Amino acid sequence: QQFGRDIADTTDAVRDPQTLEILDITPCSFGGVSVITPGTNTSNQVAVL
Amino acid sequence: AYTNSFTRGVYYPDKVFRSSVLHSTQDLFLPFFSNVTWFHAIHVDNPVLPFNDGVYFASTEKSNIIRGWIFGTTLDSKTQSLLIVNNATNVVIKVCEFQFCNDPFLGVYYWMESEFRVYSSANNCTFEYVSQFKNLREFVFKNIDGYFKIYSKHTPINLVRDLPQGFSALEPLVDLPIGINITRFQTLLALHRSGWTAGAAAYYVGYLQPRTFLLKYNENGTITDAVDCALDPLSETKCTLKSFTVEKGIYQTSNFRVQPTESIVRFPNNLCPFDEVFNATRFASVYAWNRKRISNCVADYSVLYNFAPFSAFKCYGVSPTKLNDLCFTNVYADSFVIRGNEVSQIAPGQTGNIADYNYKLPDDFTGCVIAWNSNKLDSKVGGNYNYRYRLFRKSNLKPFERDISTEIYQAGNKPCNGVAGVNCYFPLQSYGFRPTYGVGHQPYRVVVLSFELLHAPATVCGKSTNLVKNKCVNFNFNGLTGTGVLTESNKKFLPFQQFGRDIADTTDAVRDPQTLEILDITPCSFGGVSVITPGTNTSNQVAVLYQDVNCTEVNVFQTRAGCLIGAEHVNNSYECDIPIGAGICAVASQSIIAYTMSLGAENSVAYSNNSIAIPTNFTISVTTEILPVSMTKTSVDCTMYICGDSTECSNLLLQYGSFCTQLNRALTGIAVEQDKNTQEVFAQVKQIYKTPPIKDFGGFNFSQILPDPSKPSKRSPIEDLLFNKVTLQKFNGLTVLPPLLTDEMIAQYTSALLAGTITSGWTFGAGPALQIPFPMQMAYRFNGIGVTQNVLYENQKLIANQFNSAIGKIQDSLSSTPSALGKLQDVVNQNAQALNTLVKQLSSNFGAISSVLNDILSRLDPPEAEVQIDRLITGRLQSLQTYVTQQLIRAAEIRASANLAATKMSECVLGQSKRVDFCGKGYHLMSFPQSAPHGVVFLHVTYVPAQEKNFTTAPAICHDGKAHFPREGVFVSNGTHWFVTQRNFYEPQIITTDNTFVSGNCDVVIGIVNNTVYDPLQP
Amino acid sequence: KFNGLTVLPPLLTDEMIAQYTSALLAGTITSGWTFGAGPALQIPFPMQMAYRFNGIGVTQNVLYENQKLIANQFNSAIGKIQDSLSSTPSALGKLQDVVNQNAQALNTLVKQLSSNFGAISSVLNDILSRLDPPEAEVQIDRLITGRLQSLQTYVTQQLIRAAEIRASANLAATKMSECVLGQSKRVDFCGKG
Amino acid sequence: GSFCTQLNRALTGIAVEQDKNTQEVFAQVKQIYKTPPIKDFGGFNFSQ
Amino acid sequence: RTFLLKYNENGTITDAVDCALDPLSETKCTLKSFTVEKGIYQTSNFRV
Ligand SMILES: *[C@@H]1O[C@H](CO)[C@@H](O)[C@H](O)[C@H]1NC(C)=O
Ligand SMILES: *[C@@H]1O[C@H](CO)[C@@H](O)[C@H](O)[C@H]1NC(C)=O
Ligand SMILES: *[C@@H]1O[C@H](CO)[C@@H](O)[C@H](O)[C@H]1NC(C)=O
Ligand SMILES: *[C@@H]1O[C@H](CO)[C@@H](O)[C@H](O)[C@H]1NC(C)=O
Ligand SMILES: *[C@@H]1O[C@H](CO)[C@@H](O)[C@H](O)[C@H]1NC(C)=O
Ligand SMILES: *[C@@H]1O[C@H](CO)[C@@H](O)[C@H](O)[C@H]1NC(C)=O
Ligand SMILES: *[C@@H]1O[C@H](CO)[C@@H](O)[C@H](O)[C@H]1NC(C)=O
Ligand SMILES: *[C@@H]1O[C@H](CO)[C@@H](O)[C@H](O)[C@H]1NC(C)=O
Repeated sequence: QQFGRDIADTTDAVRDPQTLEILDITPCSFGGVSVITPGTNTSNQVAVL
Repeated sequence: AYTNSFTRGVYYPDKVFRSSVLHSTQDLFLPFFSNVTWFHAIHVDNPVLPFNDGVYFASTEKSNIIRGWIFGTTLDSKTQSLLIVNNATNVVIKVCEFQFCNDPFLGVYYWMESEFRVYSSANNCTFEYVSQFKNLREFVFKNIDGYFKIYSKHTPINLVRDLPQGFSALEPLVDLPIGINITRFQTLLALHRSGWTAGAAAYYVGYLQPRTFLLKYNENGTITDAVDCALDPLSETKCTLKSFTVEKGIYQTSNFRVQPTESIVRFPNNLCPFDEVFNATRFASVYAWNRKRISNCVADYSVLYNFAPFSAFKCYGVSPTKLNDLCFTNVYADSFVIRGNEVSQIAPGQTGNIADYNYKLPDDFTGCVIAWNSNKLDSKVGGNYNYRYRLFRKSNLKPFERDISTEIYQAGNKPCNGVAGVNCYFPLQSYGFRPTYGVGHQPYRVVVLSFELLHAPATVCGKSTNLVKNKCVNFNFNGLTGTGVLTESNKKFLPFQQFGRDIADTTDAVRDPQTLEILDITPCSFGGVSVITPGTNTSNQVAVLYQDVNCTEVNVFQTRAGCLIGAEHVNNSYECDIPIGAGICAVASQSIIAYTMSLGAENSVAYSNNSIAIPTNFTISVTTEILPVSMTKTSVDCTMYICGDSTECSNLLLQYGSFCTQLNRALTGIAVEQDKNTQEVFAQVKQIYKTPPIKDFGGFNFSQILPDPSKPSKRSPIEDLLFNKVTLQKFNGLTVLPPLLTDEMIAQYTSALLAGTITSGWTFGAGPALQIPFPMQMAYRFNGIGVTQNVLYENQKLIANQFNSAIGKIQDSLSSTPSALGKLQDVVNQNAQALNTLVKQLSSNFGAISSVLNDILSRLDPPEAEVQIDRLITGRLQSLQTYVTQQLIRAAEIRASANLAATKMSECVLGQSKRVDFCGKGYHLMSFPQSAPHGVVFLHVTYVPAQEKNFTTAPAICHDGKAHFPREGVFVSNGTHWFVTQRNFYEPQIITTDNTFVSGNCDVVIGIVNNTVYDPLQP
Repeated sequence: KFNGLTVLPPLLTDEMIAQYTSALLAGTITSGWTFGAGPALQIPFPMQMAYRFNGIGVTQNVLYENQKLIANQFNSAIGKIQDSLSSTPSALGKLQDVVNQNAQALNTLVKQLSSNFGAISSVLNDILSRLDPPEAEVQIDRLITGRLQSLQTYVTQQLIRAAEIRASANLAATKMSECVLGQSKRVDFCGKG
Repeated sequence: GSFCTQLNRALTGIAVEQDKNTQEVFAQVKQIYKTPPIKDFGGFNFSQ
Repeated sequence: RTFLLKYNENGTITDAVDCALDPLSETKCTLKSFTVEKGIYQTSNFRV
């Protein structure tokens, strides 16, 4: 085997050349950015989730 | 001979590693249980077999008689050949031109290898490679795109002969870029010296075929099992469901349609008058060449080669055959006589006496010229002076010009006054043909065909097949091309109508040429094929249903649903277990039986005008109602999902408008709606009610529904079992927002509702929770269902025992019956399947050169790559829009279910509902809510009559002339005395004035009996 | 059903649905609501109607004193039901409407095959025959995009109509359980009055 | 891809849903009840 | 002109509607029926 696939059609692991070892490939972190705000009247101070 | 392949010939399709997943791929595979040609090396044998797509080679031996294989096209020194050999040192793969012997082999001597008789010469040697019963060798040899692949497997097995019944996946062991075609295969054997006597071994050859295989990978990645989709309907069903084990049910796997057996072409049943032209008795002189216009006719230009005799013809446009396909508005036939040596002038681009002054073709002529010697007809002894040709003219003729003037040609400056004389010449000369002239000077008749194509219908053109009836055929009626069965028709077509059209533009009928009969075109029989199976776990027996197919196309049974085979039709009816359609359902007696469904057991009630049935006894039944409340709060990112980490696709996506904002907002709306649904169904209590530490509920036991402190999640055994029964990942652009309410918090809400209903009855729903003893609350509920509270108090122990027994049984039923939580599992499965399909659609090309965006961006320049990237962008946008629409509809269904669950919690748990069957079958007593993943389970406790007794009944009692009617309940007569009892329980009481009211007299009420109404005041 | 379409027969036939309806009618006229609750208890129909009168807050005696008048009114109303159904066009429109909508959806879907969607011709065979591979594939793709969009629109509209029919069927099942299998005290759920 | 497979799956789902709708609406009786042979219903007529 | 032709069982055109003759004919053409039921029907769009 040269590279591994998940249950879905995505690559989960690869056999790294130059060392013949197994490297797990994780989709690097991403996410939505939400803003906690009490309202412009209440405060301009906000938090970022 | 031929042996059974069993389940062998499966190899790893690629170097891709898969763990615990089923993968379906279409490659060259050896079909399961196929006939494999097996040969014995010993003769009391290595024939040359073809290679075709691939070869599966099996070897059962102990002395290694099979040492090698030979592949090639001619298997000789003439062409390059592939040779794999094992000379007891290493496996040698040589692509060279070898001259193999008629029986090439490796002669082993007394043991040591001594003779190598596989080849005599090596030529060109384009490729060379060296690699370093009780046993089984399995090999798969394939040649694709110039790469030759060898898959190998060693399996020690003890068997007398034939392949073992064991599944082994063949790991690829050699992959070589050979580059040459392989059409023939020959094995190499090790000849044992005694004169040769080969060892006793079996070598098996199985040809690979294009097959679709579903392979089951394990956690290690080994292929532990496989399914051949084309082997049988059950395996095709396993392939369709993408699962090795299928549950009982109907499954549509593929479609059966009958292909047309043969093609019929129908064309109308007058010939162009070419006989009148070529075989005319007289021909014109060339100076007065004749022109015949041909039109409105069909001509056979194939036989131009024989339109006349001893002809000589040449076409300057396309071949005479192609003239037969072609059509033209007009054809012109020019004809005349000239000398043989002048025929060469009747060609484009020629000059000469004839071309210049008699008959002139254009430089761009595309027609045909035909000429034949006419000496016998046009020459005469003494001279034929009829034929003339112009010798003088002041200018050349323009193409197709004709000049028949006979003015005296004035060659000098003196006038000719209309008479021939010196330098004044008559312009025509006769050929004076005589039979004794040389062939160059003999007469030739000439026909020139020119083909005009102007702006008008082509009325001059250049097959008819026998009609077949009631057979699926591809028909061509005067250019109408279609497929279907042609049958007799009763439609009276008007004479001008050629084909009949049914509503919505369908070709229903056509009138045939040469017969004028109207034939109805019924579309060829097509229908899905459904598979009746009791489930692979129960049995591998399978029935097949062809939908909407008559039983005339390949036990059988014809139903309105179609033709069903493999199940026996049985007259007697049973309850349906598998649906087929048309009122027919189908496993019994170790076979599949098809029967008409029985709607119910017949039960006629013994109605009588004076008879009643009163329940002398009752039972408490607990039923689960499982309702989904929410779906996984999935969220997609349109920009990332459609255009992956590339600016180029992002710029183009921005040209499509606010589609990605609309889709994202729609998914956000469904996620917020899911949170609102869960909050609405569970958070119906202003306060969190806590059950008392002492479970003194008058004998009622709630241990199965009250939360268990020992468990590390405050969940009751029933909801813990529900969580354990239902069983459920990071993608690109796809995330799952967690629910606003945690499972622990939802369970706490359910526990609070359960404590509130247990302690305060329905009062906590109305307002402040007012404590009331559970037996007294049960008495109020019994009064609510029309049963006097004394009935519960007299039977409190019996009711508590029944309630505990039912509560135990319901947890047993939930733990023992699968698909009880199937409604909750279905929504989770549907969400997961939609997500899986959406991720799978990323690998769809949608007409692009490649599915992956990086490849199409890297290999193509942006001016051309933009259209391919646009095809992918539009395809992914359409796919995401479809997924969002499916999710929106599914969320609407989930919201309706959640609204129903909220209403049921408000009316069945927070209160006692008099709505029939709204909170479970029977008179509703109460309901207990239980949390479940994305759902709520309602345990409806209901009162059901158990023992029924007949009683003679009177609407009223006649006492002293007055009619008495029961204030509550009905009058009953056990046969000696009359009594008054509640309708839902048999508790007879003496007729008194306090339980009966007097109305009117006895001469108005119909069907009343006389009795004594005991007045309590009288004694 | 001539253009790749199919109409699967209903699992319950006309006669079997009629048999279910007949069983429900017999249960109501012989046991009142007791058959819906559980075992069918034989009940005199005048007495069952008397208790149904008691259920709406009218004493049982009023029915017995007026049994003949109630029976005459009930028979007259039942007779008027046939006249109302047979003499009012569009009375069955609520069912004919869905039947027509499904028929119209199928008719438009098969009429969309006659559409070109910008291709040189609607017919696939002639354009495949008269066009070379690298432009015929573009025309075929354009037709496939148009036909798939038509099929998806039809499928989505059918799904929405199926959701509407699912809601109507849920209401019908609830009405069968509350009005037919029992007596409903929620006003206007089972008719005015 | 499986666009038409999704469409066919959805249509199969709606067909099964129609079957379920009819079964839920009409099959609300465990056993088929038969009307008594004599119509002695106290003057009420159910022949229609 | 656009004409709605009524072909009988014989295929003979027994009646026709001129879709532009009058608003009633426009309604008949829009409904694709020779008889229109009582009600309001949208036939075309008026633009200046
Ligand atoms: C903000 O809060 C104040 C007081 O709580 C209220 O009057 C006002 O309507 C709110 N909204 C805005 C936009 O000021
Ligand atoms: C067609 O020609 C055949 C003989 O060639 C004749 O039998 C048949 O009647 C003709 N059909 C017509 C003229 O419709
Ligand atoms: C097969 O069904 C039987 C009962 O019919 C059950 O006991 C068994 O666990 C089932 N096995 C599987 C693998 O589903
Ligand atoms: C189906 O086939 C049977 C047997 O050949 C025949 O009797 C029957 O009429 C056929 N039905 C149709 C609709 O063709
Ligand atoms: C009523 O039925 C229950 C359960 O079948 C039984 O235990 C009880 O003894 C019965 N009571 C009478 C009075 O028949
Ligand atoms: C309720 O039933 C459970 C069954 O395990 C038992 O352990 C428990 O003691 C019972 N509770 C009462 C109050 O009897
Ligand atoms: C009927 O009831 C009376 C009074 O309770 C009783 O004496 C008699 O034995 C009962 N008869 C039968 C047949 O049950
Ligand atoms: C019931 O019908 C019978 C005839 O079968 C009659 O004799 C009796 O008086 C009737 N009783 C009532 C209560 O209507």
